[PDB]
Amino acid sequence: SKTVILSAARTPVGKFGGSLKDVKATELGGIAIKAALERANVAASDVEEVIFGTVIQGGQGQIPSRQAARAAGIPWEVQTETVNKVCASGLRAVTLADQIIRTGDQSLIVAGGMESMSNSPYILRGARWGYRMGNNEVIDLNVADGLTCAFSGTHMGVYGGEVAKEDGISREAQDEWAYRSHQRAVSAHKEGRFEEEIVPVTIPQRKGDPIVVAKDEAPREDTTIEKLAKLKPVFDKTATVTAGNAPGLNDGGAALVLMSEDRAKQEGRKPLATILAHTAIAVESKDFPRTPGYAINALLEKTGKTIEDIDLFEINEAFAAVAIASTEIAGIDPEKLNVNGGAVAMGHPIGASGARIIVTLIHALKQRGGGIGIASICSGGGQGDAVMIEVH
Amino acid sequence: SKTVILSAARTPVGKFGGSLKDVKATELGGIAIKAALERANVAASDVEEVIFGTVIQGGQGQIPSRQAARAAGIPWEVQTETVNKVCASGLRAVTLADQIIRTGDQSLIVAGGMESMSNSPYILRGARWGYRMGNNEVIDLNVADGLTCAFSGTHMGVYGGEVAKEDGISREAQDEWAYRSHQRAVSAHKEGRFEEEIVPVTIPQRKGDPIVVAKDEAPREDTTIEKLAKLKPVFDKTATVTAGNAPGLNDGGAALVLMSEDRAKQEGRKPLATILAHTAIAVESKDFPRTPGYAINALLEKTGKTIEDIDLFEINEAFAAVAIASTEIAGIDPEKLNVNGGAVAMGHPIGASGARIIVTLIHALKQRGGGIGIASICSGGGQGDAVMIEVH
Amino acid sequence: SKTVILSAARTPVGKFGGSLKDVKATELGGIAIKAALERANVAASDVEEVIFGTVIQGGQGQIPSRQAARAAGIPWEVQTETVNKVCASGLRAVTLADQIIRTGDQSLIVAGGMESMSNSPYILRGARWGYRMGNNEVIDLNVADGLTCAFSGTHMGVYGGEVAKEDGISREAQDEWAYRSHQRAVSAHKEGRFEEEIVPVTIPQRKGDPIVVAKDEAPREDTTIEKLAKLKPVFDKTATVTAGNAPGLNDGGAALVLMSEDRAKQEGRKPLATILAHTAIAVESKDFPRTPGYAINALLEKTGKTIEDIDLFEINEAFAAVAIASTEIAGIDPEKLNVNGGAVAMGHPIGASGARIIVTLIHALKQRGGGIGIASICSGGGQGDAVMIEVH
Amino acid sequence: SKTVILSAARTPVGKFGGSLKDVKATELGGIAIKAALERANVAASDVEEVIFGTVIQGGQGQIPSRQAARAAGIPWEVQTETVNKVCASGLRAVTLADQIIRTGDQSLIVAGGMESMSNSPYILRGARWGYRMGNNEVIDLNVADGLTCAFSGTHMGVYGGEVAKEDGISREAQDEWAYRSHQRAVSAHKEGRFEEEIVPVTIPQRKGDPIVVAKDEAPREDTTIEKLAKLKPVFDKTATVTAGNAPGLNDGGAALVLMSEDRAKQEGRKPLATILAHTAIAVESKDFPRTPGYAINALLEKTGKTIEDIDLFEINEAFAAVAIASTEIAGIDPEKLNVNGGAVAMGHPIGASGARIIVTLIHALKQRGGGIGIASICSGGGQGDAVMIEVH
Repeated sequence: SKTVILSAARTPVGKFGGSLKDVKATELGGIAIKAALERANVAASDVEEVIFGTVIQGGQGQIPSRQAARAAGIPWEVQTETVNKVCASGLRAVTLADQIIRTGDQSLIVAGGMESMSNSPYILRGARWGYRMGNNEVIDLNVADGLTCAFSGTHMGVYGGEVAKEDGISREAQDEWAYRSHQRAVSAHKEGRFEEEIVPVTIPQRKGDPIVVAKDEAPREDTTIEKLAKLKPVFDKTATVTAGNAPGLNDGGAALVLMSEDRAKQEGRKPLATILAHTAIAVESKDFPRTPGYAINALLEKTGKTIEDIDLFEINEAFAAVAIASTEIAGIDPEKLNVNGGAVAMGHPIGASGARIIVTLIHALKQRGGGIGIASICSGGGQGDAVMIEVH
Repeated sequence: SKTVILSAARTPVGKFGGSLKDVKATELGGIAIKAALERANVAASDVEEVIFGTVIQGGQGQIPSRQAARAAGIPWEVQTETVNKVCASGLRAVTLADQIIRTGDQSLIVAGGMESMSNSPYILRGARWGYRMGNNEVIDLNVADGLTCAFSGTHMGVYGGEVAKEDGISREAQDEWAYRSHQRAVSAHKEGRFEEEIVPVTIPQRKGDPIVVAKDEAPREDTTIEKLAKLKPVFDKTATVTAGNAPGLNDGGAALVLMSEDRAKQEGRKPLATILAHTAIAVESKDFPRTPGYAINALLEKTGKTIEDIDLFEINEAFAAVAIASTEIAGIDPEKLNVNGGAVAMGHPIGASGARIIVTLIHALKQRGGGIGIASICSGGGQGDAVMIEVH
Repeated sequence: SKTVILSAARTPVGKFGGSLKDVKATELGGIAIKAALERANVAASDVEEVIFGTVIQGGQGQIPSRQAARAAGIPWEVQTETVNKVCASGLRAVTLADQIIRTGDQSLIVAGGMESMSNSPYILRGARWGYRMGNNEVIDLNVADGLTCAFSGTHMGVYGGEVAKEDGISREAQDEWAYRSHQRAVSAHKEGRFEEEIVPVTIPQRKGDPIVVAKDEAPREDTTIEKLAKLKPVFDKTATVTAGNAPGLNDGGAALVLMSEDRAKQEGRKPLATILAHTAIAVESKDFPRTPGYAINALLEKTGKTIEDIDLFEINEAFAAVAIASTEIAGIDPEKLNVNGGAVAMGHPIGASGARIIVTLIHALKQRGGGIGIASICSGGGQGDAVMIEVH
Repeated sequence: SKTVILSAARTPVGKFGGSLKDVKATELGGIAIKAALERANVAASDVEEVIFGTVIQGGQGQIPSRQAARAAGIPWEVQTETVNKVCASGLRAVTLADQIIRTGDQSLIVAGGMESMSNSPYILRGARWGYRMGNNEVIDLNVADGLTCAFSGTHMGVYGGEVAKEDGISREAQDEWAYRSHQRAVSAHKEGRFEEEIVPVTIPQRKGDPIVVAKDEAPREDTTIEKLAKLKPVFDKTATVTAGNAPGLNDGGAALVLMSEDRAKQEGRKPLATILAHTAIAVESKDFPRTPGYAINALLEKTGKTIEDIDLFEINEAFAAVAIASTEIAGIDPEKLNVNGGAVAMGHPIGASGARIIVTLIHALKQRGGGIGIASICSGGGQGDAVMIEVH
């Protein structure tokens, strides 16, 4: 009747063309799943279902979730499906696992998300039946399937900047949040607050010692307000959104081991956390950046809780302006938001981020002596999802 | 509270480059969803979730389930996700909807699947970071993401012929099943047995009046054993699988409206069917054609039923050899299998087929005065899914 | 000290994607060369040099002239080079052969041109070193290398329409010339005036009798002023140039056998024609359509002849407006211009047209009892070439 | 009236993806032409014709010779054509200019060649009319149009290794020649023997000051027999040709200013060289590496000279084995061959090399107090061209 989280692991997040560029999305998923199973002390052969999110499926091959499962050493006999809720994919994987466990149909599920935006292909839409004559387009699949609205063709970053302008969020407020996101991510790394959650990625090397990637690539200790203030708007000349106050494109994987509260008791397992509730809302595509505060308010109404009952928040930083506006919409103390840093500093590997923020939330709550947390994420197409957890 | 099915609708299935070539997958999904809502007498704004399957997501744009929902006239405020379980996607959308309704989290869900194999793009894996020198491959995304194993690169048709050979299923038995599949589909079309389930597709033209597609394109009244016996093996020169005794590539959409049994009773609705139970199994990728008989045997074990308790079966005809072998494994009377024809005749629009066979099963049971049916489908990667329904 | 033409042959001209679509440019060249050698009664092994024009060389393979030579049965021991003077390529092949013969370095040369605009590839300019991110272009090589200015990117048809507007050539005058070009080409075919020059193309057929293409595909007996007047401008909304009063894209080959006047006497050969003189001029790229009248005036000044000394003209119909304006610039009786039709009706297979108009000129002069002719052609990049011949 | 050479200039040769990667072929041609005009003290507006070679024309835009002419500051009013004789293109441009000047038709021509193998595109042969289904090839245009036989598809390097084997030229002899080619090119650069012929390329930067490229990139002072002997065969596992004893792919331009002997005397010019004679031969495509010795023997027969009458030779080093074998066939003293290095060290920018070896021969003769030289080059498709010059 309730689902517990036994474990939660994430790869470091790599920059576009960076540290993880030679690692497939399914291999990043595999690494995070394998670490999650080891930390849970759960046998790969006892997993009943693998539910995994990824957005840019084109060119990843049949059922990417199954490739991630096999790369983790989960046997062929374990069922799986791949889910796509754009930026929310990795979080909806976890909330679907919760719903299936709650039916009693399964009691042990691996859920999470992966993305290698470095490795997305280019596509040709007219090569099958023929262009016949005239120049046409060769299409960046990250842009076509992940970063632009299927209805308007408008970049997600244009919508982020339109919402910041309508919310009255200044360029300077966005840059101050970007600075604090970097400084919190850098401090979290240096002070050992990401050592527990991260599973390093080992990349075999011809020349000698393998490359071990153990640190988030994108956070910068030398970030300053003065440097951020010099950047030009990146999606729209009239706007306040820059390369500095919004995440770029990234690579990463994250995974959680979920079990029914009953089975966990029977096996003498101490859960990392309990899933208390989740909810999702949907709006027009252009309003997607507004959804995290709305999803939190809906989840508080559903659970009969208020904002003061929550110890920590993770709101995925799709734009600095989203963190800022969600604060005002939900009445959140910013000191309780994204306390180890967020996507502006860390990156937004879109199919992974929903799972990545839950991994981060669990460890941040544990670091602060446990309590109630909410993870909330907006997604392309106009959705918002939120999950409430208790860390003991 | 069990889940009931209020309505079930499908487009006609088109041939590759055929009658539905100018229609997007998401538009075929929209047409099926809108027909299912009208037949259920359900307002589009009362839908609480859309769960939709599609396999070749590359180039379809952000979250294709959302595109299909909007094309049906479902408002922005309705949540959605896109699921990928290769050939089983459209059936897993339905069984996930059943699981979510059984939690009480939602009471009214649209589920189904879509595919436009005619409109899948070509991809370039090296165009992003450069080929540097030497010739390389321009890749058919139906082949890369749908029709070849992610682990070996082997075509699904090679695995179908390998299993047919190991099962001792002759070329002649496969051609006989292919012939009966065509005769049954042609007879169903001619005798009015697909009129109820089909929603015609209207295609506006660059010239005069719109073209109305109201019939499955692939079944052939002129099918003969003589022609089938002359065809060459298509996937492997030593093998028994041909273009005639296996489906080719296809386009189509299918959708069902699901409601809690309690909400249906509350609104005074007469359900079209009840979902009794479902299960899934998984094996090594190369064994995928063996799964439908095993999924059926597992589902009977789970429900404490025997093969004699089931009135009709729909086993997706991934190969004629899968229908034949599944019959032996589950002990099925072939007169109760695919009685209005199956994929060898009708086609295999991969992300839609799992929903399409449920739509067909429901109507085939209604045509015999109701009863208990099982729909079972194998999928790329080595999975098998089965659902048991009751039609009143 | 003078060059004679022993023979002159051309394939029919095919429409884009039409009758010759399955024939490579080098095979069209081969067919025209082989016919020219047969009609000259010259052994393939006695040819000393092959000079062949083609504009869209990309994807044709190493030295296309050598492929055409070998397809004609000319042995490996015969030297060759491929020339590119855009639309003038096939004519400059012949005038270069004249210059080489005049040195005494060679005495027997095959010259002409070929083009298969049906078979030109598409290209990717960034796939080698990588697009990195963002959408880019897949490029029609006919557009990039043949039909647009290398300096401005402007289509040749935009320049044609700007020159017609500045010369004061009406839409109605252009349509009247297009009508007369069609009616003259249709009459030439029906009345046997193209039977001598054409070598049919034989395309082998699985099903039975081969396809023999023996007729120019594009001329239309049902062309009318009323039909032409309804077309919309095709390169530029403000312009008078349409799909009807300018050639499209085409396929074809043409070839001439050239010999020194001395060797022809020694071998007892009756030349078809003598090359008297040639010249070329160059202007800015946008003024290319002006050049044919200027080239004719320069060739008359060079030879001490006047317009009344010339019996027949061939001016390649790059636009109907070019034929009309060249008439006024050179003082030409239109009754002596393009008398068997021209490119508006027949097509413009760009690397062949310069050779094709010389083939046509020779046979038209022969039909009218011999005399002096000039062939003149404008070319992309701003050039004009003219050659004066005598048919005995 | 013979033809004289007033000036001869080349860019440095760049490595594939190296120092000249950001410079178009036509810009390298322009730089060489402008330097040749300045060194000849010839006004750009007095040039009467530009004959320029380039092999990978695909994607370079209309008539690349015209682009190179305009980039040099030659006015629109100067006629031009682009020539393709594969590897011999830049040399055939020069010998065609000689032939045209010998007619008296023109008295002042710029000739030469260019190639940017770094910037050649990739092509799609089926994108126009459609792939329909199945994977296909994205094609490197350097491979398709420059480096493979149009008839067999076999790499030029397979033919070079086949001829080396049949000629009995050991792996060790080829590596010894490779070593001497590097030592000679390095010594020529260090001792000032390329300062006169090179025109540096200035490349404006997206950052600070322009980069000046003034040295050939490919020669290596660190070349050893030890390293050469460890390399694996590159084109064929049984063969003796490696990445070390054959040139790779390269970028460069070269240009010469040619004038009638009579006009040079009239203007009181001191010619840099006189063209005495040239000839060409042709063989089967697979025999192309055998041609330079045969072209030399034919040119000696034509001029009534013997090998003892020639002071220096430039034989383009298509393979080290071609230099060695050509030496045996013509009876050349190797101390008189490629004395400032050759293509194994310097690179093989295919459409420029034939002009580049003439530029180098002229300067190498001037450095030894003048005399008679022969430049000889083999080319893809089975040709060999040789020109004899006298430097005063």
